[PDB]
Amino acid sequence: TSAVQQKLAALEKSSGGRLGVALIDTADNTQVLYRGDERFPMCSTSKVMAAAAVLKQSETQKQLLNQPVEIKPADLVNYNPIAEKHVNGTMTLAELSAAALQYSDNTAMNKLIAQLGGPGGVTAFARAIGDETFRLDRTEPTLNTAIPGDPRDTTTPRAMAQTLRQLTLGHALGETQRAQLVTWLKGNTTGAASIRAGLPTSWTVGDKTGSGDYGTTNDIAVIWPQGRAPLVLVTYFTQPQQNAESRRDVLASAARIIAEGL
Ligand SMILES: *C(=O)N1C[C@H](NOS(=O)(=O)O)CC[C@H]1C(N)=O
Repeated sequence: TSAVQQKLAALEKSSGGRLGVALIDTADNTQVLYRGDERFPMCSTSKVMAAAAVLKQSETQKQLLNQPVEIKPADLVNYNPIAEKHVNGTMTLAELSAAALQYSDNTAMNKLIAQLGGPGGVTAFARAIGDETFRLDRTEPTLNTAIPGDPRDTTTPRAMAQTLRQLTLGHALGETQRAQLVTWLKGNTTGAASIRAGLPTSWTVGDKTGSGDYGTTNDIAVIWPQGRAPLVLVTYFTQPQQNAESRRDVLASAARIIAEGL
C-alpha cells in the first residue's frame, strides 16, 4: 500500500463504511486505487453513462437531441425537479440529458434509459466503449436500493474511472458529443459538497453525484487542476445499514487525501 492508500484506509475505518476510490492522472496515466476492483452501487452516477449513450446515438442522428419525449404524470418517480414542470408536456433528449446530469432528475434518467431500450442498452454502450464491469439492471428509482452484495446496478471504481476518462477526455464519443458531455458535467448543480469540497478552489471540476440506500454516497469527477493535465476521480461510499445518512464529507475527505499526492 501507498501512503495515500493508508490514509484512505484510515478515513474508511473512521467512517464506519466501505470506501472505493479510483484516480487516473492523465499527465502520466498513473492510477491510484483503493478497493478499486470492488463493486459499489452507482446510484445516480450511472446517469453519466446513459447520457453518453444518447450522445453516442446522436453521432449518427444530427437531430436526435432535439427530439421531443412525452412526460406523463405516471412517469414521475421519486426525484423529478425538472420533469415535473413538463408533465403532460414534452422534454427534448437534450433537455432530459441536462436534467439527468445537472439536476439528477430521475424521470429524465428513465427517459434516457428508455431511449436506449432499457438498462441493457446502457450496459451495451458500456461494453461497446470497453467497460466490461459496468452493469445497469433497473430503472429509477429501484436502481438505488444499493443492497450490500447485490451486483445489480454496480461498477468498480477502476472501471468507472477508466470509462469516465474515455468519455470525457478520450475518444469514446465524437468531438462535439464529448464537448457537450463535459459542458453538462461542469454545469452540475449537486457537487459542491463532494469531491469538489476536497480540492483546491482554483481547480475546475465536472462531476456527477449519486446517493442511495445504505447511506450510499457517490461522486465521479473529471478535474482540471491549475497548470496540470486533467484527472479522473471516482469516490464511491456505502454503509452497512439501510437507513444510514449520506456522508458526502467522506467523499470530500477522500478527494482531499488524493489531492495531497497528485
Ligand atoms: C441519485 O443517486 N439519485 C437522484 C437524486 N440526485 O442524486 S444526488 O443527490 O447525488 O445529486 C438523489 C437521490 C438518488 C435517487 N435515489 O434517485
